[PDB]
Amino acid sequence: THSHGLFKKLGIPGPTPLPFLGNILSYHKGFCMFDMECHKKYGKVWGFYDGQQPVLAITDPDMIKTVLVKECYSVFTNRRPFGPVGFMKSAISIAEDEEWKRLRSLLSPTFTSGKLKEMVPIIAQYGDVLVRNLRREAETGKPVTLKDVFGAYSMDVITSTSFGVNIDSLNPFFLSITVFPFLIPILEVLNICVFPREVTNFLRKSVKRMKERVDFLQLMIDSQNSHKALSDLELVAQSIIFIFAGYETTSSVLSFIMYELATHPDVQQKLQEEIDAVLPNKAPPTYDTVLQMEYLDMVVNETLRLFPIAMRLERVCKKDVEINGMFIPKGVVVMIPSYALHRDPKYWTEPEKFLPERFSKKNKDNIDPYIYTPFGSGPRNCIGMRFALMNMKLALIRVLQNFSFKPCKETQIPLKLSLGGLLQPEKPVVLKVESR
Amino acid sequence: THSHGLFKKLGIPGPTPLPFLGNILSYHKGFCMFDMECHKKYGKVWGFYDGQQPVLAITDPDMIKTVLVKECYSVFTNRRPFGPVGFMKSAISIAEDEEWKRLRSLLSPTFTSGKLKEMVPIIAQYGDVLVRNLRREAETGKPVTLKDVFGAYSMDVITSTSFGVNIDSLNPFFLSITVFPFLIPILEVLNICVFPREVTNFLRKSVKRMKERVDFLQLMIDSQNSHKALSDLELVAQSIIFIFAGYETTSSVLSFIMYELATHPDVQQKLQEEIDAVLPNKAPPTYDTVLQMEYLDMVVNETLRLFPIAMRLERVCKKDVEINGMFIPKGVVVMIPSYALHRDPKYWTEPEKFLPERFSKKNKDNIDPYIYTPFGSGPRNCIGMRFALMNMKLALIRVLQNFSFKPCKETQIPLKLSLGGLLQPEKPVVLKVESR
Ligand SMILES: CC(C)(C)OC(=O)N[C@@H](CS[C@@H](Cc1cccc2ccccc12)C(=O)NCc1cccnc1)Cc1cccc2ccccc12
Ligand SMILES: CC(C)(C)OC(=O)N[C@@H](CS[C@@H](Cc1cccc2ccccc12)C(=O)NCc1cccnc1)Cc1cccc2ccccc12
Ligand code: HEM
Ligand code: HEM
Repeated sequence: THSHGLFKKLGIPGPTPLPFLGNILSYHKGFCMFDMECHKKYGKVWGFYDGQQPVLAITDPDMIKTVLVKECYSVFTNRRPFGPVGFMKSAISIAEDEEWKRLRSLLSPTFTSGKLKEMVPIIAQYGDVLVRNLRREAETGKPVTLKDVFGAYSMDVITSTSFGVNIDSLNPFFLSITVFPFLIPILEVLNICVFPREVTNFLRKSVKRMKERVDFLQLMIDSQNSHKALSDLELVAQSIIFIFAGYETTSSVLSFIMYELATHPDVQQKLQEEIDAVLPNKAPPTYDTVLQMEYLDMVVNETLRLFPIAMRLERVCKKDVEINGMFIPKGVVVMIPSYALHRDPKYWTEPEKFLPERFSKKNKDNIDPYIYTPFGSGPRNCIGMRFALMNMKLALIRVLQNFSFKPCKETQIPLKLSLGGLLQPEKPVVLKVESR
Repeated sequence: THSHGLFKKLGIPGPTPLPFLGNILSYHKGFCMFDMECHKKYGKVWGFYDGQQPVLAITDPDMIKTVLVKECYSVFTNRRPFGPVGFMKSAISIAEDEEWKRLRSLLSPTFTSGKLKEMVPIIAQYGDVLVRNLRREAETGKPVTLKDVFGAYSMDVITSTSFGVNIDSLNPFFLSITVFPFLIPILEVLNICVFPREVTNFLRKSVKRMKERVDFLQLMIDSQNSHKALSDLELVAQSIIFIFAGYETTSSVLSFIMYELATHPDVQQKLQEEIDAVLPNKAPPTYDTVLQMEYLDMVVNETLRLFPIAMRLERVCKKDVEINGMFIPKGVVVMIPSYALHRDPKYWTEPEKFLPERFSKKNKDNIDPYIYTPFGSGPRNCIGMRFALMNMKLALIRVLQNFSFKPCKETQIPLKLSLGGLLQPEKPVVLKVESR
C-alpha cells in the first residue's frame, strides 16, 4: 500500500484509504451515494483508491471535455480493464488503442441514420407482439412485471436486429478483483471467463449456422467485403456485446420510464395526447413520426437524468498529462460521476423531482452537455445511442397508444435504487395496466 | 519438480515425468488407455505424477482390499481433493476424516433395503411415463436418443425420490488444476465455484420451500430429530450430490445397456423372455420380482464391467504405511484402475466381448471382488449402489416389456468411448425402437 500516497502528494483531497482495500468499504451505499457524498465533501475534483488503483473524479465541464474529447486519442483512449475476458478482449467496448480504433471504424456505419431507418419497419413488428402480450396480462386483474415484458420485447428486438431470429419471447465476486486484480492474469490462464463457455459456444457456431439485409450480423458480414478486415470470431464477440446492451439497458430504462409515467399521471396524459396528434387513429409510428414527438423525447431525456444507467464514465490516463492546469500522472483512472452530476443541485433545480420541462426547447439550452451525459461523449461515446433511443421510443408509442399505467399496492413508491453494483431498482417495477 | 524423484527412489517403476506437467500429456488417450497401457508396460504396481502429485497404481487384490477396507479408517480415509468446492465441501462424497464419518453415519439409513422398498411403488410411475414418451418417438420412423429419454426418466426419478417434485421432463479447465493445484486456495477466496451460485441458490431456498415420507429430503429432515445433528445447508449440499449421481450415472449406464442389448439381439431376447416369465401379462414389476430376475442382473453386471463409469478408485494415504510388504509414504494418492482391471485378459477371457454368462451363478464365483468393483468397496463404496441397481432395473423391465431395439445407419458400431474426461460415448447412442 505504497501507492496510497499518490493523492496526498499531488495535494488532491479525498477519503483516507485503508491498507489493501483502498476506499472500497465505502461502496456499501453503492457507487452513487459514495460519489454524491464525495462530490459534496470535497468539490470539483477528488481522489480515492479501488484497492491500490488510484481514481480521480473530475466535475469541471472543460476538464471533462478535455478528457472525453480533446485528448481522447492521445491520452485517454481506453477504459479500466476488468478481466478475465478471454476471446472477448476483441469486443469493441473492451478493446484498446489501435485495435479499438480499428473496430470503432469498422462497426460505425452499422448505426447510421439510414441503417436505423431500414430497421424501423422491422422493429415495428414486436411492439405489436408487446401489446398483445400486454393485452392478456391486463384483460384480467393482475399486476404486470415490466422487466418481464420489456425484456421479452428487448430480446425480440435483439434476436431480429442482430441475427434475423424472429421469436416470441414467451417460448458477487467482482469485489475481489479490485483487491486482487493481480489475479486476473491468473484466471486468464485457467480459461475462467466472466461468461460461461456455453453461451458463447452456443453463438460461435450459431453465427455460422445462419448460414449462409438488415440485421447487425449481415451488416458486419457485408463489411468483410484503411485498416484490415473483420475476422470471424471478432464478429461473434461483437454480437455478444450488442446483445447485452440492447436487452438489459433498453428494458431497464423502459421500466424507469413506465414508473415515472405511472407516478406522474399528468406527464403520462400530456404524452398520450401527443402520440395521438402525430399518429391519429393509432397510426403506426415511423422513423420520422418518432423524431417528431418532442414531449416523448423530453420524457426519455429526463428519465436518463434520474437513472443514468452507466452511472460513471471512465478513461485510463495512458501517460503523464496536464489537462486544464492539473497534472495527472500515468496509470490513474479518470472518472466522471454521471449519476452525481445529474443529481447535482448546482446545475439542476429540484434534482430528485421528475420534471421533463427541463428539456423543453424553452429551457433545453441551460444544460451543459458535459454535465448531462447518459451516452458518454467524444470518440468513445455510446455507438448505440440513436438505435437505443429509437428502439425505446418505438415501444412507448405503441404501448401508450393502447394502455394506461397505475400504481398498485405492491408498487415501490418511492423507487429504491439497487444499493449494489448496477443501476437497477431494488424491488422490480410492478404497475396496474388498463386498456384505453 | 523436486517431487518427481519419489518413485525412482522407492524403486517403483513408471513413465518418466516431464517438469511441471508430470505425466499428464499421456491423458491424450484418456485415463483409461493410459492405465491399460501402464498395466501392460509395468505390471501389478506402477507410479506417475499428476503435475507434482505422485500417484501409485496397485492391482493386487490383497493390496486393494487392504487400502479399500482393512486400513480405510486409519490410513486411506479420503479421496483426492479437487476444489474449488465452496459450501459443498460439506457433501459426503467430498468430506473427509471425522466430518465424513459423521455424514456417512447420518445418511446411510436413507439407503436401506426397507426404504428402497418404499421407493419402488413410487419409482414405478415414471417408467410408465418413460414408455408413453417412447411410444410417441417410435410410432413413427424416427430414431431415438437414449440419453434424452433415459435422462428425462432419471431426472423424474430424482426430483421425486429427492424432493417429491413430480414433473414430466418434456416440460475443460480442470487440466490447469493439476498443473496449478496451488491455485485452488485462490479460487476459494474468489467465491469461484465449480457450480454456478444460481443452481445452488435455486435449491438453497427451494429446499425450505417444501415446505413445510418417502423422498430423500424427508428422510434427511427426519434424521435431524453418537454424533451431532445434520444442519440446514449440510442437507442442501447432500441433495445436490444425490442429484448428480442419480441423473447422469443412471441414464448413462442405461445407454450402455440398451446399446449392448441392441448390438447383441440374442441377449435381448433371452432377457425379454425372463421378464415375461416372472411378470406375465406385463405384470408391474415389484421390489421382489426385480431381485428375482437373474439374467437381468447378469446383463447389468456385465455392462458395468465394460463401462465402469468411475473408471478409477482413489484414496489419499494420510500417513506412512507398509501395506502388504510395500512402503507407501504419506501424501501419495493410491489409485485402483477399475476400467483396466475390468478389461485385463489375465482375469477375463475375451474381455472386450459382451458376455453376460460370466455372471451366471455357474461362473459368478471365478470373479475376484477386488478386480470387479463398479461401486467401490469397503466403508467408502457407493452409498447409492442398491438404489442405482433397482432404479435402472425398474427402467429396463418396463421398457423391454414393450419395445425392442435395433441398430440404425447412425448407430455408432463399435461404440467409441469418450477420449476425454468422463466415461461417456463419443457420438450419442441412437437406435431404432419398435413396439411389441
Ligand atoms: C464488474 C463491472 C461492473 C466493474 O464491469 C462489468 O461487469 N461490465 C461493464 C463492461 S463491458 C459489456 C457488458 C458485459 C457484462 C458481463 C460480462 C462481460 C464479459 C465480456 C464483455 C462484456 C461483458 C458492455 O459494454 N455491453 C454494452 C453496453 C452496456 C451498457 C450500456 N451501453 C452499452 C458494462 C458497462 C456499463 C456501463 C457503461 C459501459 C460502457 C462501455 C462498456 C461497458 C459498459
Ligand atoms: C474434475 C474431476 C473429473 C477430477 O472431478 C469431478 O469433476 N467430480 C467427481 C468428484 S464429486 C460429485 C460430482 C460433482 C461434479 C461437478 C462439480 C461438483 C462440485 C461439488 C461436488 C460434486 C461435484 C459426485 O460424487 N456425485 C455422485 C456420484 C457420481 C458418480 C458415481 N457415483 C456417485 C465425480 C466422481 C466420479 C466417479 C466416482 C466418484 C466417487 C465419489 C465421489 C465422486 C465421484
Ligand atoms: C438506454 C440505452 C443505453 C445507454 C443509456 C447507453 C450508455 C452508454 C454509455 C454511457 C457508454 C460509455 C460512453 C463513454 O464511455 O463515453 C456506452 C458505451 C457503449 N454502448 Fe451504450 N448505452 C445504451 C445502449 C446501447 C446499445 C443498444 C448498444 C447496441 C449496440 C450499445 C453499445 C455500446 C457500445 C458498443 C459502447 C462502447 C463504445 C466504444 O467503446 O467504442 N449501447 N453506452
Ligand atoms: C450406475 C450408477 C452408479 C455407479 C456405477 C456408482 C459408482 C460409484 C463409485 C465407484 C463410487 C466410489 C466408490 C469408492 O470410492 O470406493 C461411488 C461413490 C458414491 N456414490 Fe455412487 N455410483 C452410482 C450411482 C449413485 C447413486 C444413484 C447415488 C445416489 C445417492 C450415489 C451416491 C454416491 C455417493 C454419496 C458416493 C460417495 C460415498 C462416500 O464418499 O461415502 N451413487 N459411486
